[PDB]
Amino acid sequence: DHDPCHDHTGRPVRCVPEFINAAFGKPVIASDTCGTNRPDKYCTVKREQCDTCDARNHFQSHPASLLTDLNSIGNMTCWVSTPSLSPQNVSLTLSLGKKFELTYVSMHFCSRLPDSMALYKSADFGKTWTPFQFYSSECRRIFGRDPDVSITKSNEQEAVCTASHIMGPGGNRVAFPFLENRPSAQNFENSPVLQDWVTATDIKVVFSRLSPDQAETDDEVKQRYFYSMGELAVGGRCKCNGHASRCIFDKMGRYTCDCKHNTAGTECEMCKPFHYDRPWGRATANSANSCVACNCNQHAKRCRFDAELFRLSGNRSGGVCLNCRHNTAGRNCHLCKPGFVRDTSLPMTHRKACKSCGCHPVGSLGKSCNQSSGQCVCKPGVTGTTCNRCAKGYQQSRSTVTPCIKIPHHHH
Ligand SMILES: *[C@@H]1O[C@H](CO[C@@H]2O[C@@H](C)[C@@H](O)[C@@H](O)[C@@H]2O)[C@@H](O[C@@H]2O[C@H](CO)[C@@H](O[C@@H]3O[C@H](CO[C@H]4O[C@H](CO)[C@@H](O)[C@H](O)[C@@H]4O)[C@@H](O)[C@H](O)[C@@H]3O)[C@H](O)[C@H]2NC(C)=O)[C@H](O[C@@H]2O[C@@H](C)[C@@H](O)[C@@H](O)[C@@H]2O)[C@H]1NC(C)=O
Ligand SMILES: *[C@@H]1O[C@H](CO)[C@@H](O)[C@H](O)[C@H]1NC(C)=O
Ligand SMILES: [Ca+2]
Repeated sequence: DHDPCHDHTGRPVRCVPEFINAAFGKPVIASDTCGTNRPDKYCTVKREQCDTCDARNHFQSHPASLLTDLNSIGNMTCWVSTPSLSPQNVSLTLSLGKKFELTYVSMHFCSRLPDSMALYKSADFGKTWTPFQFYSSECRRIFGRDPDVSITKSNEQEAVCTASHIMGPGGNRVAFPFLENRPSAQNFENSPVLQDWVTATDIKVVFSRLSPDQAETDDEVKQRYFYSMGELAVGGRCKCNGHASRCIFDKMGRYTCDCKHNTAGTECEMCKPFHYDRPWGRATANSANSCVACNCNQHAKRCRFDAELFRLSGNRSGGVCLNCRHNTAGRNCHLCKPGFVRDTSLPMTHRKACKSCGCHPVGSLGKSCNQSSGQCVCKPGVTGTTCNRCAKGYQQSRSTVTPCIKIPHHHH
């Protein structure tokens, strides 16, 4: 149908997947959920209102799945942690299944806004995590960071910690935009540091403290300390480096880019086989940086990119063909192997572009012949196109070093 990766004439152009809420309809894995072991009373103030949380009944259950489901206008389904007068180390983990480039992470809390939480991302499918924003009324003591550290050109990946969520304008909704206040934001397409900043395969929210212990048996106030949230939204695009308009499931089940521009890899981050004439690049407004096919004059199955050759060509071509067949030779299989010669009547792409020199081994000095006329390298006294007969005045000797000696009594 419509390929947004080529313009109406067919020229390659930059293309990106559509911007989505990439959290939506994906599992969130909570470290703790109320009503898991036994019913649990929890209470929220508005007058105080208590409910029972029991995971065995749908009307009483608050699983993490509620975080990325469809919400009704006055009916927000909320996940709820287990009431404890000592709540901490409670985490939510979301797998995107694929690298995305993220614009924002939004959290819509239900009861109270948590005092201290940390946002992390992974870019290796959960193997490792780095922070990217903190929230706390005591950044220094809790998270070992100064509050509201200024972002300069020399710390654009700063993971800021702030207490400004507390009476913030979003109320119970907290949104972190990845590019806000980043100096290189307007130069994103030429900012590897920012391109790294916004790349993630997973997100993780870690809650450390509900309140600074500033907010009747203890079973009663226990029913007020709990984490609770109804909407986890992660806005971004599937990362394809400008070389795909959509991501798909291939026939092996992998979620991956629908790579265009003769690229390959799950992120279109390398060139396809036999497309190694130019270095890979990310597409930009100026140019798609489409990978370029090697030229092996129909004589080679594989090729490789040689960077120094590319730099010597004037940054034009850099593919080196591998194992040229059919007695061809050269980095483009554009020449003839030693002992062969360019059959001019056929094209270089023909399976018989290079015909044997046919040089008679005894009368010639080398197997290789004149690449233009085919004439072989004749020893003294030898003549012929392939140096296979003695010249006038010479006669076949016995030695194979000098097979033609002068004829005695023959005038020269
Ligand atoms: C918020 O939304 C939920 C989910 O309902 C869906 O979403 C809303 C937005 C709307 O689009 C609905 O049409 C959707 O279905 C509401 O919960 C649902 O409420 C209705 C009416 O009370 C209830 O229907 C009865 O179901 C009985 C059987 O119940 C059991 O079986 C179901 C199927 O296995 C389970 O899903 C259910 O949990 C029970 O275990 C049946 O005998 C009756 O004849 C009705 O048909 C739905 O089952 C119920 N879905 C649930 C609980 O998952 C919320 O409604 C609120 O909660 C329930 C418990 C009542 O107290 C409601 O009166 C109350 O309003 C809704 N909250 C709002 C609107 O404030
Ligand atoms: C929090 O829980 C994890 C998972 O068991 C554990 O590895 C970690 O040590 C706990 N505490 C802290 C302070 O990280
Ligand atoms: Ca919800």
